[PDB]
Amino acid sequence: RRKFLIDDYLGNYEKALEHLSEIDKDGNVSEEVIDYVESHDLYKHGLALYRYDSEKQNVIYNIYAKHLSSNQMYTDAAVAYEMLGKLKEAMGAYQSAKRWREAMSIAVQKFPEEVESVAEELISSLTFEHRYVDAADIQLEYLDNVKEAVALYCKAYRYDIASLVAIKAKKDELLEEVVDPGLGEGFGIIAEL
Amino acid sequence: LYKHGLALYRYDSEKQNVIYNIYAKHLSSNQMYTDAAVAYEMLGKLKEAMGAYQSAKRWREAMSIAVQKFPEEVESVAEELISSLTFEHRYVDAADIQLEYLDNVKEAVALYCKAYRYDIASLVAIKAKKDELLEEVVDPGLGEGFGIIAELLADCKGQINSQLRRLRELRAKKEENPYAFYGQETEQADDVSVAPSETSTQESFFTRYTGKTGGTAKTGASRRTAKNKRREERKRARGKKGTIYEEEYLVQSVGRLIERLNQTKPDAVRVVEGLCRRNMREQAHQIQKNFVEVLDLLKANVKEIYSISEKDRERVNENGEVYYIPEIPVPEIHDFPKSHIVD
Repeated sequence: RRKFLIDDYLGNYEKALEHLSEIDKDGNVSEEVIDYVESHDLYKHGLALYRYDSEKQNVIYNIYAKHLSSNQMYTDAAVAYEMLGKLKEAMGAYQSAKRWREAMSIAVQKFPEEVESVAEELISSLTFEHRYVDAADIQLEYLDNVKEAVALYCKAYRYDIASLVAIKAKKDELLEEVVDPGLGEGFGIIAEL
Repeated sequence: LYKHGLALYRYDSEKQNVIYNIYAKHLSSNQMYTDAAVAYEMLGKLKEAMGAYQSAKRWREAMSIAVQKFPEEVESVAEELISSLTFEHRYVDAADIQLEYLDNVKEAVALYCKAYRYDIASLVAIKAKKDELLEEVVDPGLGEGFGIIAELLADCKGQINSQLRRLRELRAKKEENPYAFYGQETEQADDVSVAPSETSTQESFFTRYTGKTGGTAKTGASRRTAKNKRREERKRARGKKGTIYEEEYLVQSVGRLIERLNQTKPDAVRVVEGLCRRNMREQAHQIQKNFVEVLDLLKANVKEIYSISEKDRERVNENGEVYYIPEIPVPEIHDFPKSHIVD
């Protein structure tokens, strides 16, 4: 305790934490340590110190994931929840990271009830992201709409795989429906630019 | 003749069909296959279109017209194209065909192992609706890809360690002799094995040699009896490094290094995240740590890694002038977007 206080007064936060952790030999982590690291944002030393205790290391994983999800960045939160599970939070981090495939795999392997709602959220993201390639992919494979998938194919300037998808639904009308109109629009926009 | 048939017969939609057919035949006879593939289809015959697509790398449209015309051999054509894709190193297309056209997805997972994309690998695995398929086909695949990338990064780590030395000797079989007035000595793809100047690279082929320097061996001052640039002072008491090495050899070695590092960086981070997701944080840490170590080793050395394009002619000086041509003709490294969880 004296060593922790000494390292606090000089501001030596890392020393304070690496000497406070050792006060208790129990497998149950303390709450002073988590309060300190939350107040000072030094979880890096938490995971640089507890490479031994898996359970307490996972506690630090949890708090770090919360911190990263809060402040800026998201795939960190998801890959950290990967150990803790944190199912809904993991899904949220993945879909806020625009990582459709991993989140939807977790959904179909865990939640057979919200499989398409997350697909709706991902298609909204990709339409806002203007990433019509994965938008078309999740539309055809998960939303199961060949017409909309080909529409996104034309949006992303893709026609060859659009022809693939039109063939896949045994629908050659799609060319006269979207593909030929899409190519006409492409000609228009290239002329405009 | 087609030149007399593309001027006066230029706008005869029916005659121009045969004109384009013969032009496509001639262009195929000109060892070209892409424009020939696009030119083989005004008439409306699509078997020739598939035949040209075989050599035109337009797989998808070939399989499409095949299944529209002869859907019985489509699996055979898919296998025939997977053969090339395995040869031509485009494993992702073969994996997509295997998982979509063909029945099995595990072989597509294996081809995913050849491209380092574990997100889609697990996606197409859980497409079979079983989480044990992870440990069945992608977790072993992830371990294998981990081993492959780890060994490749070990090779690159050895490369950066060796190039930091004057003799380039930090591996098992790399060594160069002092005062050898020629010899590029880059007989390996990644400079893993190099023989002395009197044995290595005496052939006329110098892979990844010219595309790293803005100069050549054409000495305008007639020095070295027009030998390869920067071979004058190959002593081991130089005291410093950079443009005093075999400058072309040094920059081509480091250009291969930076190319490997940059190309692996997306794959490297992909594998790092894949290993992190599989509760084996320790190897993700190890891979990222080795990656950051080699990056840090390269960070302080490009400041001296330098070669001069067309001003070196038996130069007595070690580094030549201070800095004449910029750091763009010589190789340069990029930053690394590390994760935050393996630390």
